[PDB]
Amino acid sequence: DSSISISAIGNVDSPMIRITFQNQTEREFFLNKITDKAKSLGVNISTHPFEIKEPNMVLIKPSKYPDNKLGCYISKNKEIAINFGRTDFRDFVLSNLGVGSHLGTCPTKNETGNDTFYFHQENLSLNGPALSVNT
Repeated sequence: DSSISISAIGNVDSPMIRITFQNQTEREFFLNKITDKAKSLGVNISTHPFEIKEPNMVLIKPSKYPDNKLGCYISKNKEIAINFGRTDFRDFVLSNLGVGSHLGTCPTKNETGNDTFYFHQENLSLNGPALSVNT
């Protein structure tokens, strides 16, 4: 069992993604991948938006202009959105979480929102039930 749980949590102003792994080693495996990828793309994730929490969790913290462009926010049509800075970084993170593009909207490379994933409302809502991926 290497399943991952994904929830949207918090409040409208400060929404976050909670990613829960089966154990700390699986969490570390994921983190190593994304930190390695971000550095190559020049996306600065040194302290934002990912943050570990005990046990077994990685949070994606809120975006907040001007402090931080990356992170979670509620879109204008009430979808849970995540800004990843660069389209290749978005695609990499989603793939390595087992979040298929069919679960939301993933604007392509040269489109507005190319850096962002939006979950369909029916798939994920704020303080709603979790999704199980990589099952």
